[PDB]
Amino acid sequence: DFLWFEGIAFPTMGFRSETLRKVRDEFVIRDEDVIILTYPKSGTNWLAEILCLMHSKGDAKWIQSVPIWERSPWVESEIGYTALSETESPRLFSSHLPIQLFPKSFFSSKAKVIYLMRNPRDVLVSGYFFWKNMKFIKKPKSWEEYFEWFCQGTVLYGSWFDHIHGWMPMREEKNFLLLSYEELKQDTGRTIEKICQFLGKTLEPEELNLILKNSSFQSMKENKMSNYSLLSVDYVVDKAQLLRKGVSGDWKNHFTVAQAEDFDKLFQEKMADLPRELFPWE
Amino acid sequence: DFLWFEGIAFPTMGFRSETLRKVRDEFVIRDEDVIILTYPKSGTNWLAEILCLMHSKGDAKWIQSVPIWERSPWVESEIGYTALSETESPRLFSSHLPIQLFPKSFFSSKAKVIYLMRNPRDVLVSGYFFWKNMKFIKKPKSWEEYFEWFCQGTVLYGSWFDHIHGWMPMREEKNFLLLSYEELKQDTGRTIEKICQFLGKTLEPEELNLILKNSSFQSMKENKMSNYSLLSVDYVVDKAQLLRKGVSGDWKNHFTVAQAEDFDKLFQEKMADLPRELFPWE
Ligand SMILES: C[C@H](CCC(=O)O)[C@H]1CC[C@H]2[C@@H]3CC[C@@H]4C[C@H](O)CC[C@]4(C)[C@H]3CC[C@]12C
Ligand SMILES: C[C@H](CCC(=O)O)[C@H]1CC[C@H]2[C@@H]3CC[C@@H]4C[C@H](O)CC[C@]4(C)[C@H]3CC[C@]12C
Ligand SMILES: Nc1ncnc2c1ncn2[C@@H]1O[C@H](COP(=O)(O)O)[C@@H](OP(=O)(O)O)[C@H]1O
Ligand SMILES: Nc1ncnc2c1ncn2[C@@H]1O[C@H](COP(=O)(O)O)[C@@H](OP(=O)(O)O)[C@H]1O
Repeated sequence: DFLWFEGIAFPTMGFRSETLRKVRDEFVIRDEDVIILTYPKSGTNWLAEILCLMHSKGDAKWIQSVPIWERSPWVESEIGYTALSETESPRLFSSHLPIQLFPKSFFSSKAKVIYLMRNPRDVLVSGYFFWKNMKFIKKPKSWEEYFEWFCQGTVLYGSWFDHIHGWMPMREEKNFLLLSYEELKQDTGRTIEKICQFLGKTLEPEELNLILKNSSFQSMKENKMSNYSLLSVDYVVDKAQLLRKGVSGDWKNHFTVAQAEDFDKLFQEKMADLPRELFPWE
Repeated sequence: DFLWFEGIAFPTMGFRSETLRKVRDEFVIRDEDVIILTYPKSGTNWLAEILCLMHSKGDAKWIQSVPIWERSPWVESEIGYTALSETESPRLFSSHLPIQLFPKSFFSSKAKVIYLMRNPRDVLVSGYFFWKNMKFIKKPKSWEEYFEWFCQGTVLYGSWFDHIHGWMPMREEKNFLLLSYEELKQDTGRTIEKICQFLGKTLEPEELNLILKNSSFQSMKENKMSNYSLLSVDYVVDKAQLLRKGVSGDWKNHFTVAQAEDFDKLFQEKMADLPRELFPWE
């Protein structure tokens, strides 16, 4: 099962309805906050690690000594809700909340949000493999069942189409940056430069080079704090697996031509009201 | 007994020649640092508390839960030197170092330093009473003996006249703010606003009012974290007394007329090569 709150499914561990209500209604957003906004499995941790490394000008001291989920906690989670109000600025944190569930306090604030979007065919695949070792998530019978869950929106954090619809209006706001996992992957340095300019920071060539080096798929895979290897056995069976493949386009190795034709039609029906140029793929 | 390093006396506890060398030669200043530079008793802890409060926008949560010397460590102290390497940006910290002893690394950085200057007659008095409860400082036989030490510069951190001379040439640098205790005391709100503009920050009226409220002499005297009441008894007899009187002009209550005339003569002979408009007394 899931924890159901306002029509959206949430994990059965680490979340409470009472907290999620305070998150929306009471949680105080500071103008100095930097917030990562993802639909789950769109590169959230990648971007957190880039962000932590921009902040230290490439120096890996803190990403190797602090668990990634303390460095950029989930505001909607109990532990993150609680930790953040005790944390001095500048706070970095994450959320997979749809706009209507996001702390109301943000909309009168100057806080900076980075929304990362990803091809949902890739998010679908990424999630499909990830949820398997998680002890507390409802597992699909099959690739085909998960595919149908994903398309219907009856998955952790609701529909991708909905998530995206509801955040996209913000793209015209000065304190909203819209990125894609695709562009981040294609030109990581250019993207990091884009993030600096938005955040009003500069980096010297040497510092950028070291953030490229230290946020690589392999650095992260090898970093105990970042690879999810520290999760309790209360949460997970065997290990990880956050860092699976780390590319765009893996959906083609898993969708059948018939699945692909159906998603195309579904995607085309649901995203008709938004500009096609918004979506890098494909 | 003092620890003597480069012709400058340092406390018998908490300091090492070897560390002090690395402070000058090896300690790395980040462009995100905010540093308070004072000759001891110019108002270091009051500046520290204000800055902490500017950072939290008036919210006293962290000043009441973290010791002031941990919120703003002495870079030259052993504990400070070490703790700061491990601290994430933005770092706030304090120094009483004359320029020639200060991290060389600062001089190629954009780190912002706030120099706080105070009437040395008032500094003399503040130190005179302060040192009495401290177990590890060489104490004077009399008001007169201490007066003589201070004038000669044979006190912790050396001459006030030298300290001041060393740092003044910086007053023209973009990343240097020169303040006095006198102006901070006379118009606190306006001084805080001057620091904001320096540090590139804005505050809402309500936030300023809370910083004014919470950085008051009485708030600080009442705050267990800020008033030295936590100092280990392996450091002090009785308690405190950091929060003594909290005004300028108290030196008149202690200097005999003969001392005032001698000090005037000396101050006039030493500060002649500097513009008098630079010292807002008196
Ligand atoms: C709040 C919990 C403790 C954190 C702490 O101790 O500080 C953490 C530990 C493991 C986390 C889950 C990991 C997998 C999933 C990731 C996906 O992007 C979002 C959902 C997902 C199910 C997480 C939710 C938050 C969990 C349960
Ligand atoms: C390094 C020590 C521990 C700090 C920690 O545990 O983080 C602290 C505790 C008490 C401090 C002294 C207080 C009195 C003096 C004040 C003056 O403005 C500067 C010198 C002075 C002698 C200090 C030096 C640093 C000391 C010894
Ligand atoms: N350094 C990195 N470079 C590229 N992709 C990364 C990465 N670190 C994590 N990812 C990818 O981000 C996805 C997980 O996203 P999230 O952070 O939202 O949970 C996984 O995708 P795949 O399963 O497609 O490999 C993961 O491999
Ligand atoms: N909020 C405040 N307002 C004014 N003065 C303060 C203050 N907090 C501390 N001080 C004063 O600053 C001096 C100590 O400075 P430092 O922190 O540099 O050692 C003491 O001066 P007096 O001895 O004149 O009372 C102390 O009273």
